[PDB]
Amino acid sequence: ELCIAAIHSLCGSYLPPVLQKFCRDYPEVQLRVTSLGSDRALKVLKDGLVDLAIVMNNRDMVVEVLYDEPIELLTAANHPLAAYERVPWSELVRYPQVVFKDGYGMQRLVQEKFERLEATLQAALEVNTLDAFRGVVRQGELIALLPSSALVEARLDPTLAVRPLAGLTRRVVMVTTQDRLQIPPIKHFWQLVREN
Amino acid sequence: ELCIAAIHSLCGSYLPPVLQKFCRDYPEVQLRVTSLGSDRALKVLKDGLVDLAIVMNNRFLTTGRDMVVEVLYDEPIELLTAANHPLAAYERVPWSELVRYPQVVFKDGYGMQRLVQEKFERLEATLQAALEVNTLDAFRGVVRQGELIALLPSSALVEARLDPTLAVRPLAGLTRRVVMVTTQDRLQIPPIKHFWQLVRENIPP
Repeated sequence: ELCIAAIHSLCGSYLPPVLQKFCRDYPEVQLRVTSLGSDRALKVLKDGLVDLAIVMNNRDMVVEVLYDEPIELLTAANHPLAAYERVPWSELVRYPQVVFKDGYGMQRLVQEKFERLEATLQAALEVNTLDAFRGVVRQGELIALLPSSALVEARLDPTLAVRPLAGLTRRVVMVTTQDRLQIPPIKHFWQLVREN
Repeated sequence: ELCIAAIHSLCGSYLPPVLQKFCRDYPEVQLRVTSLGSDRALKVLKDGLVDLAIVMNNRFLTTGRDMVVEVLYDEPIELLTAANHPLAAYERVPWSELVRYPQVVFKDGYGMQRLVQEKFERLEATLQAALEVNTLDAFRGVVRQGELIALLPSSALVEARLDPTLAVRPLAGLTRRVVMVTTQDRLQIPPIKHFWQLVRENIPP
């Protein structure tokens, strides 16, 4: 049993290649990949429930930075804001959003941005999965701010539109303990992740 | 003010239209919808953290004192594979072949996990559970890699059917019953009653 906590974006963006390479190299180790908010991801690591966590930065501990990536806008196709090539902040600020629930970094990222802007954040509706995000935004009322790697399926959905912003960025990091890296399959997954 | 728990299939199937009618009818109400495995969805209902839950039937829902229970739909279990998976060749996949391939599965606390483990026990075939996962996005992401196949409820395959990199097939059945559950005290509260009403009159279709 190799147990992993990971940001929702990773199992439909870059992780599956790593999962496959690992299983090839350790055939008898069952993988467990639990998609979680960063904050919960660190709890369950501390509790010994996972061996490794891939989380954001709003939140003997070995950390490695993996990448940065912009935040973009998700929209119903033919939402007014889909008219822009790049969506200006003054327009975006006007429209109600779907948001992540508490314990997700992106949530604390979107709050922080709107605090600095001094524009009121209109949080119609809270969700906890990327599917829910797409399902809601499809319905045409609400828009969502989401990291680029979360929007892979979104870009190919003709019901939806994805747009860069006129920047707002997040960093994704990998996190474990030192004693854990003395375990070769864990170490191997750690190096696999960065290897590719 | 209104907190919903729901199995993953709902927010990519029948629930987003209900959310939309609900926010327009009660605009000052903050809606939270948390996608969860059935066990946790019920824990959080019992504990007052959500106001109602849509869950996979566990066969005991009416044993609770204050319970009201609405059956929404029954549905088949179907197979998910990569487009170019050998099993994609069939129109209706037979169990005798399907049993021979390593699977992605749900982890602990999902009704779908037991449904699948028990079936395999009952078939005297051994489940090869190479990977556990907890969302439909992960199921799709992993299955596009062409090693693993997945047993999923029909309504959990909406986006998979529109993805040319994936194949969805019926089996040659396994079914599940999705139900909505709350306590009778909560249905005295107007927005919970309204949400209850919207679901019963729209989630089935």
